Amino acid sequence: MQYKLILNGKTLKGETTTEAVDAATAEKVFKQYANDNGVDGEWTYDDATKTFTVTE
Repeated sequence: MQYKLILNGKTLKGETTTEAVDAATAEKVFKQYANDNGVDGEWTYDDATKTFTVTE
């Protein structure tokens, strides 16, 4: 139920950790992380790893 947020890019790197009931809940807030951190990259979603990460 725990998901991790990783931020990469050229000069933009960051790591995050959050806990929720499900990814559906984390997904909405997670997207805010990128938006909150004007991050523009590629997003991936794994059901087995229920983890969200953004790579530019």
